[PDB]
Formats: sequence, structure tokens, C-alpha cells
Amino acid sequence: CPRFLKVKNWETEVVLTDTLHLKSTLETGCTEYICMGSIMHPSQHARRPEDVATKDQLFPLAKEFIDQYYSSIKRFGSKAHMERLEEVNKEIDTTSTYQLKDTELIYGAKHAWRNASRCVGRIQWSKLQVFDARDCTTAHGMFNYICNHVKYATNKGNLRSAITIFPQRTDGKHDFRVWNSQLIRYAGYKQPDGSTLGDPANVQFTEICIQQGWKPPRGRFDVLPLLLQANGNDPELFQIPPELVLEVPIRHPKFEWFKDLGLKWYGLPAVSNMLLEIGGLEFSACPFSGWYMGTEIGVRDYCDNSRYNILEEVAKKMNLDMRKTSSLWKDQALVEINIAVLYSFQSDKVTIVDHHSATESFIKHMENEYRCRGGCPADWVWIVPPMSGSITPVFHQEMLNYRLTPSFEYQPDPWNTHVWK
Amino acid sequence: RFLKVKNWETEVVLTDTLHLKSTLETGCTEYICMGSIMHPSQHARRPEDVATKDQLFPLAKEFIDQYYSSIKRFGSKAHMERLEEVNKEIDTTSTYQLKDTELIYGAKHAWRNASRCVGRIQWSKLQVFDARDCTTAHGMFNYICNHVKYATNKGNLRSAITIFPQRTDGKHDFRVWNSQLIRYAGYKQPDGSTLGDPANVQFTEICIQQGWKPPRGRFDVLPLLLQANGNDPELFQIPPELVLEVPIRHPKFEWFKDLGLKWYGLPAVSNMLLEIGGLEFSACPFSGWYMGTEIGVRDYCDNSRYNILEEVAKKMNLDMRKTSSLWKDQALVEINIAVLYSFQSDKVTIVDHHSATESFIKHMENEYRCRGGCPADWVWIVPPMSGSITPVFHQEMLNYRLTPSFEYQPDPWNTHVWK
Ligand code: HEM
Ligand code: HEM
Ligand SMILES: N=C(Nc1ccc2c(ccn2C2CCNCC2)c1)c1cccs1
Ligand SMILES: N=C(Nc1ccc2c(ccn2C2CCNCC2)c1)c1cccs1
Ligand SMILES: C[C@H](O)[C@H](O)[C@H]1CNc2nc(N)[nH]c(=O)c2N1
Ligand SMILES: C[C@H](O)[C@H](O)[C@H]1CNc2nc(N)[nH]c(=O)c2N1
Ligand SMILES: [Zn+2]
Repeated sequence: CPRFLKVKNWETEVVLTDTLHLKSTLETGCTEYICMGSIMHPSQHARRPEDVATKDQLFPLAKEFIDQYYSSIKRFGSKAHMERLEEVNKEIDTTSTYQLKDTELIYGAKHAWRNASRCVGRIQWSKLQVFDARDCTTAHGMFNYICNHVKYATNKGNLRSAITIFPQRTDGKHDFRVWNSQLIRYAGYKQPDGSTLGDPANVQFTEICIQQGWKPPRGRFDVLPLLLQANGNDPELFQIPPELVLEVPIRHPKFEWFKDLGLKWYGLPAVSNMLLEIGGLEFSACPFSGWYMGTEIGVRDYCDNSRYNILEEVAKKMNLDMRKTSSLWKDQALVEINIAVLYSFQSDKVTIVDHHSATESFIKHMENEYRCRGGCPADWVWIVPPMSGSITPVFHQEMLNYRLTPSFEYQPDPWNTHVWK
Repeated sequence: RFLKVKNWETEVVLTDTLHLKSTLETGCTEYICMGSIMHPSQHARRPEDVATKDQLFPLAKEFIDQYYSSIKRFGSKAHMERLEEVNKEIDTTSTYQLKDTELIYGAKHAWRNASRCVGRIQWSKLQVFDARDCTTAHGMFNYICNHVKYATNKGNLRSAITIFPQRTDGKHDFRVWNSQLIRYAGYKQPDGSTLGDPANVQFTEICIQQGWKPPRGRFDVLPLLLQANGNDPELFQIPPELVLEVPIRHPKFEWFKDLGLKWYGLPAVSNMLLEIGGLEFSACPFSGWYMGTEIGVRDYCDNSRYNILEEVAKKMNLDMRKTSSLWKDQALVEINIAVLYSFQSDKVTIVDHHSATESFIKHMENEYRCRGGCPADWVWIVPPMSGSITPVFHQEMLNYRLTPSFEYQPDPWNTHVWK
């Protein structure tokens, strides 16, 4: 690979020079003859519960991370650096794994976020509260840690980014897993007539919860129970205390009828099914939370045809001409729904960011990373917002996408792999 | 290996085998993705990279083979004779000439293979004008006038391409210096701002230096600047009756007409390079019709173009003090309603981004069934507004390079030695 790669911003003519791509250690999925940039889950962005490192695989992955850590604290080559290398190597030799120091765990989690090429929110990466839950042994203990996380991160609406890290993978038969895809999500219920009540995206998981014993209220916005797996055991159900679940009723500054739609959303997005990889170690349960960009709710959750799918009903109440696509009735209603989401979160003093502010901040972050770090991996397909793409600055920004470690990765859904006791 | 692409809205999975036929590079590697880079080295053609006899026969052979495979006569007597005829011609002249059937097939397939074009459901309906006998800029003017008249068709636009003589030694290139046949001038003002289209300031300055008398307005149609056989380019005025324009008005906002906006009906790209069988056609203006967002989102609302969001939101009496009011997004939709309404009212062909992306999904389905795949660049296919409420946003695409193809080339004023 060439030593310097340039990216151009076609609106400002700013040219940035990337050298950090030379440190890439993981594959993207593309080849020299095909680009897979729009594939959602290439196998290179995933981790199966089985590519558990052997001793020999683990040694160089650990050294690479330890070297990167001691380089960051300006102690590369120090006595402490060499002693830590030797301690880790002895641990891998005698136990086939090793334990991160608290300092290294925090560094690793922050950098997995810093390295997440699909995240537009990374200007915040160094402000992450890391909760060490590696002493957890039971699903009840996981519930405790998760409740404390939710309460801390919610902070009565002044949201604070946080991650809780449960024990790392050992032999693959003792995994900790949060079976939920997010800590807070709404149930979906398939009806005998083919319609769906609630959130269609969560129908499969809802059915699992019901099979495990959950009694469903069968409403439109039912918060799902936690389904928590500790030490490879069968998962167990817990209800999050409702006072810990902050929600926002959606209303519109101009349209008084918008509140009659009965819409609401939860304030805290907390992804709970990804895998955190640090120095070859695999943290299969690592729920992390930030705050929302408004389009996540107003465009995707509400307006995707496969989700709540509200464009028609909103357009009807707006008295729009819906008989031709070229009236752009869908586009008009989409904007008004996203106005409503931002207005409702701001009115209730729940942290949220609009897509103009978020992408403008991301450009500033990217430029700083190029200047201070030598680059910033970014996935244009994910960074550009799902509405009004070209009136945001990231649309015009060339980006380079590549995979650095530590990293967040996808992993198979646990019900597809779990061996029931 | 076979590669699968999934639509995450409809769960339709398609299986791509056509990518196995590409030999050109993408710019990506196993360790870096360049999918959002606008002009990687792999989508451009420099004049110095002229082909030699040695490079040209395998490229010619590949193209003849796929042509005769396409008419289901691979290995036939005609196929054998054509390969021998082409071989002798490269040998004795360092190049070869396409048959008329091959030129048409090659131009249609360059369009079919254009991974960034959402309009490709139309690919087999393309009028091909053979201009390979042209020798002078006056001849180029005539061919281009005939193209504009044919394609405009009084508003019932018809896709067309005019193909001028191929590159020989690189010192005798035919070039249209305009980026599109019809574009509006842009002028740097004393106070540092730009009048007209900022995208065309440099080309406008060259026309002025060459003697064009500028009206210094907001929507002045530029003259044609035409280069034949490597000679200095010459200026020509397209006859105004041939230039179809649309004044922009809004169906509800009667004040919108007072913005004084207009656009032209015929998008006609004239600075790309057509590559067929190793031959390079450096002047190949091609035209279709607009998707509304090209004008309403990019031309009018890019900060670096006409940049009208603030004026429109002013007339809409929107609160512009905070971005979270989405005042830009509101004005953006109303501008794009006006563009579509105005073309439709004047019976000028245009497609909205909902209809266009819907047609592209159907096109992909067609191509996967009959051809084994469809190269597509998500970054370009997804429209610049309302992305995820169009079906292509949810469609995984594979991007790969097939030939014949359209490629970028350097602007002629960076290469040209003036005699
Ligand atoms: C602080 C405020 C944050 C904002 C506004 C934000 C914004 C976003 C958005 C809008 C997406 C795309 C989500 C989608 O389309 O489904 C995303 C993706 C992502 N975020 Fe952030 N985020 C924030 C914090 C965080 C934190 C704290 C972490 C982890 C510690 C994180 C890790 C990620 C990852 C890994 C992805 C992409 C997942 C993938 O690779 O597919 N984000 N973010
Ligand atoms: C007939 C109706 C057509 C429609 C609606 C259409 C639509 C579009 C649009 C919206 C773009 C993106 C333009 C931009 O963002 O600047 C595009 C790109 C493109 N179009 Fe089509 N197009 C049509 C016909 C054609 C024809 C007839 C040709 C050539 C014979 C063609 C060749 C191309 C190419 C090569 C590109 C991509 C340029 C690149 O590779 O960077 N299109 N098209
Ligand atoms: N603002 C956010 N939103 C968001 C929502 C869902 C997300 C992500 C990253 C992955 N996911 C899921 C993964 C499964 N597929 C759907 C997307 C980010 C954040 C969540 C956590 C910190 S910030
Ligand atoms: N509907 C169209 N629109 C359009 C506009 C500009 C285009 C293209 C393809 C390349 N260009 C230019 C190339 C220089 N860089 C800016 C884009 C297509 C069409 C033009 C011709 C047939 S259809
Ligand atoms: C097929 C395509 O990759 C897919 O729809 C992607 C597009 N970009 C995205 N971008 C974000 N931020 N989130 C998404 O879920 C998607 N989906
Ligand atoms: C940096 C990025 O590639 C650039 O802004 C692209 C994005 N997608 C695009 N898509 C289309 N159709 N046309 C464009 O000019 C662009 N520009
Ligand atoms: Zn790629």
C-alpha cells in the first residue's frame, strides 16, 4: 500500500493526508476487483463464537495492543512496558489467556469507539465512562450492573456515554451475553391476520421472551424484558424498573394533532449485542450507550416501511396530495416528523443531536484526527444521514474506510448458537 | 465465488456471478475501501496512457468475443473472420475501426456498465450518432446541433450519444471543452462573490479570453468550445431555438416564480471518455433526461453552487436561528417540488427520485436474472435527499468495473499547447 493517501472535500476543497491506514490489521471485505462498501455485514466485520484465539494466535495480538497502549502513555520501551509484555506472555503461556489491567481496559474501550468507522458521534470518544463488570458471575449480577449503567447514563435526561464490560470469552462455552439487541427496545407482535403490533424489528426476540415466560402486555410501545446469559448458562428474564426507562412523548411545535398519533420513544440508545475486541480478547457482553441523532428515530424507526411506517398517517393528517410520488408527499411528511422528534426531546431536556450539528461536528473531529493521529477511518454509507444527505457536510467529504483494533464487531445471535442446559 | 446481495427491506437476495468477468481494478484492497473517493485512478483515462499494438489486440479480442457472444454467434464464421480482420488491422496501422454494429453495441454497454447511473433501465434505448468522419470544429458543431435537436424533441426527451473520432497519437484528440453541452456561465465579482453558476467560473473565463462576449447574467447559456484533431478550440453559439429551458415555479407558493429561477431541460455530458475494445473516444457527448434532485438539491442547494436555501427559507418565513428547526430540510423539499412541477407543467421529461430508484431496483432484478449481476455504486445511486425512504438505500450493491465503459479524463486546458 502507498504510504500517503489523500482525501478531498469537494465543497471546501480541503485535502487531508492519511497515514493511519498503514496500521490496519483487519480486512474490509473489498478486493482490488470488487468493492463491498454497501454490504451491511461482511464476514470481516463479525466474530463467530469459535475463532477463539489459540495460544500462538494470542501472543502477537496481545503484544500489538500492549505496545500501542504504552506508546499512548509516552512510555514505549520503558521498564514498565517490558515488564508488562513479559507478564502477559507468561500468563498466555500458563493459562492460554490474560487479564487486562483496568487502565488498559479503559484505553481499549475508548479506542474501539474511536476506531468505529460507522459512528458519526466519535468527537466524544475520549469521554466514555467505563464500568468494569469482569467480576460478575450470575444473570442477577448482570441485571444489577445493567440497571446501574442505565441509571448513570440516563442522568435524568443529561445523557452520559458509558460502557459496561462483562467477563471475556474463555473456551466459548461460558460466554456472557445480553440477548437483547439494545437494553431498551419495544416489543413487536405478529398477528394471525398478518399485521404487526409494536415494533416489527423486534418480533423474533419478543417471541423468544414470550417462550421464556414473559407475559406480554401486547401494546404498541411495550418495553421488552432483559434476557441475560451469564457464564454460558441458560438466559434469564428481568424487568427493567420502569422509573429507569426515560421516554419522550412526541409532539410537534406547529401541528397540535401530532400528539394524537400516540407516538413516543425511549431516550437512551444502548447497543447490547456487539462484541468488543481488545488485544485478542473477546468481550461478548459489552453494552454501550450514547445519545440519539434525531434521524435514527424520525427517519428509520418511524418511517422505514418495515418499522412503525407512519408516513401515510402523517401525510393524511397534513392533508397532502398522496396520489403521485412527484408531489413529494413522503419527503414533506418525513421532515415534519423529524422536526417533531427533535422538538420533543429538546422540550423535555433529553440529550439529542440533529443531523446538521452531528455531521458538522464529525467533520471537525475527522480533521483533528487526520492532523493529530494521521487519519480517521470512516464509512460514508453509514456516516451520511438517511435524509437530506447532500445538505450535510459529510456528503461532500471523501472518506477512507479501514479496520483498526481495538474494535467493536458483530457476532451471531446467541439463540442460534446456545446449547440449552 | 458467487456473491450475494440482500435488500434489507424486502429480504430479496440476489446472486452475483457477473463480477467474475471484470479485469479492471476498483481502487479498494482487502485492507482499505475507497468507495467514497470520487475519482480514483481506476475511473480515469490519461492521454499518455494511449494503447500500443501489443496492448490493443487482447482488448480488441475481448470485445469482439463478447459482442459475438451477445448475438449468440460465438465461434461462428463471422466471428472468426472479424478477429482475423481486426488482428491484421492493428498489425498494419497500430489501431482498428469498429463496425457500425459494434459501435452501437459498445455505446449501449458502456451505459449498461455505468455503476453510478440510476437511469440504466433505459440502457438499450439509446440513439447512437456516428460522427467518426468529422474533421473540423465546424463539423463538430453541426453534429452537436443535430444531437441537441434530436434529443430535445420538443420536450419529449430521447437518450442519445454522438461519437467523434477516436484517439490516435494523443496529439490529435477531439474534445468538447464544455462539461455539458448546455450549462450556465459563472462570473467572479469584484466584491468576491460569484454571479451565475460557480461550477463553471473557470470554463467561463476561458470563453471570455477566447473572445466570447459575456452578458453577465445569472443564467447565460455558455457557447460551445470545440476542439477537432488536436487543433485550437473554436467558439460556437448554439441556436437559441434549440435550447429548451424551464422557468421554475411552485404549485402553492405563488412567490416562488419571483425568485427568477430557471434550468435547462437537456442534461448532456460532454467531457467523459468512452472506451470500447481498447479504443478511446475522447469526445462522446451523451444525453438523457434529469432526475429532479440533480437540479433541486445539488444545482440549486449545494453551498458551492446556486446556494438558494437561505433565500427560499426567508420567503417561507422559517425560523432560521437553529439547525434543529430543520429549516434547510423544509426549504429543500419545497424547492424540489417546484422543479418537478415546473418540468411536468411544460411537458419536459423528468423523473422524481422515488420513481427513478424504484425503476433501478427493477433494473437490478432484470440484470441479475438475465446477466448474472449489475455493478452499482451505492454512494452515487442513493439520491442526495430522503435517502432511506427510497428503496435503493436498503439495497446492498456490488461495485466492479466492466468494459466498455465511460471514464473521466483530464480537462483539456491542462494539456493543450496553443498554436
Ligand atoms: C455520544 C453520542 C453518540 C452518537 C450521537 C452516535 C451516533 C451514531 C449513529 C447515528 C450511528 C448509526 C446507527 C444506526 O444507523 O443504526 C452510530 C453507530 C455506531 N456507534 Fe455511535 N454514537 C454515539 C456514541 C457511541 C458510543 C458511546 C459508542 C461505543 C462506545 C458508539 C459506537 C458505535 C458503533 C460501533 C457504531 C457502528 C456499528 C457498526 O459498525 O455497524 N457510539 N453512532
Ligand atoms: C435516460 C435517463 C437517465 C437518467 C434519469 C440518468 C440519471 C443519472 C443520474 C441522476 C446520475 C448522477 C449524476 C450526478 O450526480 O452528477 C447519473 C450518472 C451517470 N449516467 Fe445516467 N441517467 C440517464 C441516462 C444516461 C445515459 C443515456 C448515459 C450514457 C449513454 C448515462 C451515463 C451515465 C454515467 C456514465 C454516469 C456516472 C458518471 C460516473 O461514472 O461518475 N446516463 N445518471
Ligand atoms: N446513537 C446510537 N444509535 C445506535 C443505535 C443502534 C446501533 C448503533 C450501532 C449498532 N446499532 C445497531 C446494531 C444492530 N443493527 C441495528 C443497529 C447505534 C447509539 C447506541 C449506542 C451508543 S450511541
Ligand atoms: N441525468 C443526467 N445527469 C447527469 C449530470 C451530470 C453528469 C452525469 C454523469 C457525469 N456527470 C458529470 C460529470 C462531471 N462531474 C459532475 C457529473 C449525469 C444525465 C446526463 C447525461 C445523460 S443522463
Ligand atoms: C444496504 C445498505 O448498506 C444499508 O441499507 C445501510 C445503508 N446505510 C446505513 N447507515 C446507517 N447509519 N445505518 C444503517 O442501518 C444503514 N443501512
Ligand atoms: C465524497 C462523495 O463521494 C461525493 O460527494 C459524492 C457522493 N455521492 C454522489 N452521488 C451522486 N449521484 N453525484 C455526486 O456528485 C456525488 N458526490
Ligand atoms: Zn471498497
